[PDB]
Amino acid sequence: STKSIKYLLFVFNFVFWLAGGVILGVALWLRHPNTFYVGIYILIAVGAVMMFVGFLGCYGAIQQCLLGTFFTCLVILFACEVAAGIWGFVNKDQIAKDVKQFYDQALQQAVVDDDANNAKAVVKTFHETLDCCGSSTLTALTTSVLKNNLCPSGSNIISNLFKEDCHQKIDDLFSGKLYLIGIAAIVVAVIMIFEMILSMVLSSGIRN
Ligand SMILES: CC(C)CCC[C@@H](C)[C@H]1CC[C@H]2[C@@H]3CC=C4C[C@@H](O)CC[C@]4(C)[C@H]3CC[C@]12C
Repeated sequence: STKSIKYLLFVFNFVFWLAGGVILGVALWLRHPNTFYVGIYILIAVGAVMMFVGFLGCYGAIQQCLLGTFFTCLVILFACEVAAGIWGFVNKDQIAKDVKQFYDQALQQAVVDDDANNAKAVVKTFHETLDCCGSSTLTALTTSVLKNNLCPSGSNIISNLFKEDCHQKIDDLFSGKLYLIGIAAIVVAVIMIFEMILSMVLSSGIRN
């Protein structure tokens, strides 16, 4: 094949193959009162989908069924994104309250149970991503005074009583910051159609 743009897809999907394997491997590490595990299995499914889809896309450099299956994977994923996009939009508070309950159970097990490497890693990343600590402003104090290894960066104890907690940012992420999720969703939508067109171009180009 003459076109090197077909050769680009191998590197692009191989990134998501390793990312799929890492996300799958990290999700299994977090697996190591079920709502916290309910959110963990979503990461297991996401990590497994990105692995086998990233497998077909990456291994598409070998050049077929393999490539044709990869194109069908992008079509079904695009239709499920539309379904998850419209439904997730109309139920924006349903998943928001579920992210709350996920964060609440993760924070409880991280503070009370000191041997919970999974609960700490989840809440710590939630803290570094949202600049929060504790569920309520009272939980911000209990976490900062006791389990300060969870609060993000060098945030002191006094700085958490005035800052907004995660139960404020989780809602603000879904309410005011829904434009951010819309961007990320469309970004996934435009890279799917871009890989879809480039997949049938590769199939029409590999014919020699
Ligand atoms: C389970 C729901 C509610 C959470 C959202 C899951 C999303 C973020 C996950 C699940 C499946 C994932 C996709 C799986 C396959 C591909 C094709 C690949 O070439 C680019 C990455 C891409 C497009 C992944 C993007 C992220 C993805 C869409």
